[PDB]
Amino acid sequence: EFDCHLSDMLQQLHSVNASKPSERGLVRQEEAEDPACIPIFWVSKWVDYSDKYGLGYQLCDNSVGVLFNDSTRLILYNDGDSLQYIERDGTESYLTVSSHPNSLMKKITLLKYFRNYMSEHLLKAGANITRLPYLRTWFRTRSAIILHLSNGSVQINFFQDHTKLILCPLMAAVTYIDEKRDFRTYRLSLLEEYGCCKELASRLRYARTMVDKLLSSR
Ligand SMILES: O=C(O)[C@@H]1C[C@@H](O)N(c2ccc(F)cc2F)C1
Repeated sequence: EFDCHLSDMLQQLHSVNASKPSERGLVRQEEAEDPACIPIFWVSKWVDYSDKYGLGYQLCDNSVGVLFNDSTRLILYNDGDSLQYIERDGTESYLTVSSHPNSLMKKITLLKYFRNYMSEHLLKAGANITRLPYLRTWFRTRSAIILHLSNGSVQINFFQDHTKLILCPLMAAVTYIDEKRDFRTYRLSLLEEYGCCKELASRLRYARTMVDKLLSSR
């Protein structure tokens, strides 16, 4: 089953949640940190225009992408000129804006509209910290937006309090961005051992459920 690491992520989340890390008593959350699992990629900005066009987003490396409603993806690298186009069937090709390709004129123009909106009206998430993936799929609930990247990472942005989770199954790690914009990366195995606060635990339970929904909609 090639489900872009979701089954692994779900396994990792079941085990930690099953351990009931908020009940430990003697809780030592700091001992579960591991800055060697700090993620390289996450979504720093997003704009949902899914009624008409698609979902536009910026990655922390300043590349921008769009997942169109026709289920193709266009990625503009941070050089502002190199494009990666992912067709319906997963087939990838590379081009440049400057070659002014008839084929992708409309989709490039849209990506540029998204790009400019984000630069003028949105703030960069994770800004206070230092292969290029595309957005595989996303959905939103009343409480959050869930973004699944092609590298297996799942990001969950909670609207309410602006907290964010970035789950990386390759490292069996989770990064938590709290309301104060503080940024902490944990090994899930070590959260099972040392435990955590009710807040992070609750969001990890929520994450399991969101990963289930992603797996249920392939
Ligand atoms: O006709 C136009 O110029 C397009 C249509 C509008 O939805 N566009 C748009 C789409 C997404 C944005 F973030 C900003 C925009 F201006 C521009």
